[PDB]
Amino acid sequence: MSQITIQARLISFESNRQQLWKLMADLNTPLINELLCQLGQHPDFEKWQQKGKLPSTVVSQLCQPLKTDPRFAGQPSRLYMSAIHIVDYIYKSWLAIQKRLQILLTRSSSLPFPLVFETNEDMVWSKNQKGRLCVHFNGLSDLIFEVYCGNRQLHWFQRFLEDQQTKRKSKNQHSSGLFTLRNGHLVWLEGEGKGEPWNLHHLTLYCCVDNRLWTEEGTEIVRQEKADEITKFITNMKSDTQQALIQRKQSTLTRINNSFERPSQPLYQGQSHILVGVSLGLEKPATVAVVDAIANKVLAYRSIKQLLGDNYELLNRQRRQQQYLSHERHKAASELGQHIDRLLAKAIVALARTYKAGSIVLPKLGDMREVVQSEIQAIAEQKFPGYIEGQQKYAKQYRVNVHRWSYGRLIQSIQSKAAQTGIVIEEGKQPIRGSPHDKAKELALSAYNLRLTR
RNA sequence: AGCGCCGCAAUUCAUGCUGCUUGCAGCCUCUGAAUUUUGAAAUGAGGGUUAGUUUGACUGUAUAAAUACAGUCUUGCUUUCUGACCCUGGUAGCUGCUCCCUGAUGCUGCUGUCAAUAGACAGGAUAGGUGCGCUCCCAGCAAUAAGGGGCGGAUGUACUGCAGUGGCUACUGAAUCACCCCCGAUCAAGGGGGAACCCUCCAAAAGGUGGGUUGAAAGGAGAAGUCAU
DNA sequence: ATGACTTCTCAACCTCCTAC
DNA sequence: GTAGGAGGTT
Repeated sequence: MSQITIQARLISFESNRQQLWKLMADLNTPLINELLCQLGQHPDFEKWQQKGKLPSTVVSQLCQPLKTDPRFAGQPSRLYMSAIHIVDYIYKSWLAIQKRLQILLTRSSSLPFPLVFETNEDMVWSKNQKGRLCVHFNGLSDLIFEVYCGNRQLHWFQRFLEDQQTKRKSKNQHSSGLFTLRNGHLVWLEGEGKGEPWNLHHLTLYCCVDNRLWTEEGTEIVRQEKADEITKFITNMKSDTQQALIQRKQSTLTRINNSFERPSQPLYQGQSHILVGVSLGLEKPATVAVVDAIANKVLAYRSIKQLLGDNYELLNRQRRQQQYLSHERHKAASELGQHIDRLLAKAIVALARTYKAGSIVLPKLGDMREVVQSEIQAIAEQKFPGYIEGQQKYAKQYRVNVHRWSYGRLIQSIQSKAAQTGIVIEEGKQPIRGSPHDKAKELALSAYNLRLTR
């Protein structure tokens, strides 16, 4: 639900970058391409066309002969792990797309393929003599890498180092299931210029981080969920490898109860009856209402001009840019609408926290096309009362001047920002032919009625 | 003139205002919602220029909670706007076509000085518009196997025109800056000096010691297909 | 060939081989 | 002999 990627840049002298480029681009990327092709020619793919699922063992079984091949001989085992993880994720995504929508598919790109680290223990964080946080992976451990990141992400790497030190200083009595780092990706940003490829492309890292583990009080929720899941797994499981796995899990239960020296923050105890609802239209991208769901009195309405206070110019800039790109496309992305959606999501979450709202509701994407069409028809009727030609011309001009808002990105941003504090995301039926504040209030009451029925 | 945007005034009000009657009454000082009008405040600028400031993390005190204060550490990632800065270009190579009239469509439009003019030299984004941009109009322009008229070269129904049009690449020039300069580093590291303002001490004053200011925001990433034209 | 949608994913303990 | 690095394995 809540998993935040953390950016960093790995910096070292020339020999390290040269070794990484000569070991990944020359070996690892062709290795991944070979796995892709060889599973493409696998006879079971047609069988995998019948049902959209993949065994977790066949990929490793196919990759095992290539490990001993002289072409792909020199590489750490964790990098083979990375290659098979990448091919498994890619083919699982392909199978999921094929199943939902119900053949060579090699990626065409100049940059080398990412290195994925599913095991968080692979990277070893160590403070440098100067004060930086050198990091090295499982394998190629003597090629260190200083991390560069902003002050807004330095605490994540500091807690990576702190968690590793607490694990090492406790004689491995702590568990890695509570580590705030889960997954890692090593790529290049394709720095523009001229020179050697290893000395030209900036090497960067993405660290998948679970925010629910940030606070000591929040770690308890993750601990309880993991304990319940693994207890269900072990009670369903009840064979040498199976016995080894069950003993590992039963040791993980004992290991997960150890205390971590983490900051403690009060959990967001939002009132279950104070709903906050978001309504999306075309004349105004979003309006917010706060209701009590017990006494039908609205605590606060909020227009988009208040959520974007001191930033409302950016909405007009986004609309102008969208019109310009539409005109250019008709004649033959600035990544600003995403920023606007994130601003709106943060403003709505801050509003809900300030008014002590325990649940945020926002409409589904399925009804959005009908909502846009109804809004266009309603505004055309409001402008031109009765004659069809006037409403049609006004609707055409209005749609040409201003386009839709790409609401799904806003939905994702709201969900991601609400998962940070712990506000329940809910859906509701968008009402038709009403004021945006009236629409938001009716959506909130409909959501409360649906929750009452459930 | 149609449409879209800012806020100027007015009206109805609250998501606002005080006392509570804590749910009803009045009001528009502030913050905002809906409608009409409107060209004195705002939106609005052609191409780029940063290891760019802040929006950070932790520990305590107060608000029972938003939040503020005090202390410690600090880092440079993907962005987003404002402000400031240089130019509206110079070289070489490769490469599509071809005319008189009539188009759809599309491009250009700043200021000053010589030349009627093409074309040169300066300034310089306040770049043709109602306050502001646009698939909208205001002018000029424009190429082609879009239509028509063909002419010469030319034996032929055969081919060319009747010096201009677009695209690509390498070397490349100015900013390589968030008060402004100097030096230095550009997979690494900053150092030095100076102007204005504010606070405190010394201090008759002038001045000197110590500190700060000289913009503000947001963050989930990887790979893939799908759809619409 | 170009902007949104979406479904996948976001491991964890254990064992063997060095070092002074 | 404990601490750290490389590899397994579902």
